[PDB]
Amino acid sequence: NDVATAKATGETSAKVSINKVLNIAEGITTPEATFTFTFTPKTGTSSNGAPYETIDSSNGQITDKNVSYSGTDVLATGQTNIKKDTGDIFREVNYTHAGEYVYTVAEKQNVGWKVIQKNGSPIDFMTYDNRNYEMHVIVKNKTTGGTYISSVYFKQVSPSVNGKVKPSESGTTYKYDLFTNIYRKNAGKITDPNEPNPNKPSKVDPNAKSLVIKKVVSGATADKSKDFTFKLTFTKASTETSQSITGKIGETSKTFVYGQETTITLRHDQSLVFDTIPAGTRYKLVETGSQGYTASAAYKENGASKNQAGTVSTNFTQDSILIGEKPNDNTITNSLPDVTP
Repeated sequence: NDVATAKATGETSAKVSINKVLNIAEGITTPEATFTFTFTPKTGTSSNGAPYETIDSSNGQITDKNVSYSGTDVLATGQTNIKKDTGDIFREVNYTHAGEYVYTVAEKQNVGWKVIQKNGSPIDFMTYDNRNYEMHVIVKNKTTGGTYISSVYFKQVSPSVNGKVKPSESGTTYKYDLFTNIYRKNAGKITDPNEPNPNKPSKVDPNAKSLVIKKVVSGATADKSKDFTFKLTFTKASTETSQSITGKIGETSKTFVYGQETTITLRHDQSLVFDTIPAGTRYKLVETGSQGYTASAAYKENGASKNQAGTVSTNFTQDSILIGEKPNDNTITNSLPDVTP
């Protein structure tokens, strides 16, 4: 009932569900896409010498099964894995003669919504799983009656794994986390702050900057030409292969390629923009607090504009704010009190 994983049942049909794992970053709202799984029969020989008795002639035809995702789904402070399973794939299917029935389970590509685009220029990037699997169904006869699904196990044929595929949840419905997909979205301000998530509109600009950081100086008796020092530590995301956000760009005059640890300098009305950068990227801002200057900030973690302030002549640490799928900005204002008359 757990011999090298596999499925289990007593004189009853086994129930099996394919689980689709979808990888996603923090800021991003779940897209509206569907994934499709093909059950194509395969021939060969079994343990007994049965010719993989396979019929698709009305009998033993496993039709394709679907898992859909919508905006209504949420990785509620979970993993980078919003998982959704099929039903029993063996509902509505009937067997006729018994023996070993073998199928080649795969997933089609281009079946979903990487089509969150403007003028053909995309914002996102749906990455599919084009693995090939092999599913063995072992149908035996009931002592009085007809057929019952005794056992089912899987194997991978693409990456040559000489091992049974392990389950997710053993029990009533055996669940199997077969296909794992990744939804990358270079967001930032690319999505506008008008909740146009389910409804694509077109409130989107593909060439909008991701993050914009201004240094503002406040006060009459304040230096507009002082170069204030910022220590920025931008983190990567789940669905980001860019090595420590290799291409963190962020150009004032030079590239300033970032990645996990950096330091920059700004004057009044001077800004450093990162164009078209992935979502789910968190960042730590630390300004070296100058003598007599009080530092404050008015940012946009997702499309929600927030503010934080510090103290006079004190280093200003922001504890991991997030660049997400809706607008992302920050205006760091440095104020100095004007000398009393």
